[PDB]
Amino acid sequence: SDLKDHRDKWNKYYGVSPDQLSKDLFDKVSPEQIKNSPYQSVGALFVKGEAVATGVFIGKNTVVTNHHIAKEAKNNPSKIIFSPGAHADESNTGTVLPHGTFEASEIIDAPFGTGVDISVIIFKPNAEGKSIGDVIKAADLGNSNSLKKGDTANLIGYPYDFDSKNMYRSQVEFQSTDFGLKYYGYTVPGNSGSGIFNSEGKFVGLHIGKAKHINSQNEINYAVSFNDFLIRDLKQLIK
Repeated sequence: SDLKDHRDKWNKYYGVSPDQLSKDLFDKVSPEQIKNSPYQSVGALFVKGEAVATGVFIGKNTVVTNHHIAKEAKNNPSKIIFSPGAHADESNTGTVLPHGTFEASEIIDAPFGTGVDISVIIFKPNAEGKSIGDVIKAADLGNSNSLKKGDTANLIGYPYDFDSKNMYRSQVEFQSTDFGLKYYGYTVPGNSGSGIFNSEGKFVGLHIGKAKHINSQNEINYAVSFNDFLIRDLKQLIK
């Protein structure tokens, strides 16, 4: 059955302890790798007192994350802090913030309406007058429609529940790509807002969380899928 198939695919990511997953399925991003694309567009988001998540920098002071995260700031931008390329020091004692932190200027909660789980956050330049785009490169946006069932891609973000400091790459395999993206892969709640990057390094969707799949007792990952309308809006925003 479809259930047996689903359980076998899900068991590949959830049937062993996560510290036992092979590096091909789930791997810590090293400080060397974090300096390159596509890793370098990704950062940790902290909503003071409310939530942890991942954000992806798209240009021109602008970061995307999920609406389910950003709304918890209640339109109070000073509560949202982003640190691009945050990682643990060699001892796991502290988080190294290679580019420091940025504090939000403006939150736009539901720019694509309430049915699309993405928010746009505009950040203040830091104390040096430096924008995010002055220290890292923007993600390279692309459409979701080149993805299909059975394709693999890379989910990149901060799986806080597993490791509170480091960025990780989770391999994902698509189950379907019409009802947004649905896929198998190892994720935890912190991964809210993780980028989905295709084999060419394009940013082609935004991880949300887990949705019911097949019936009420089973689930799968799902993401915001980037269509032509959404892509065009974000390109005009960063012009």
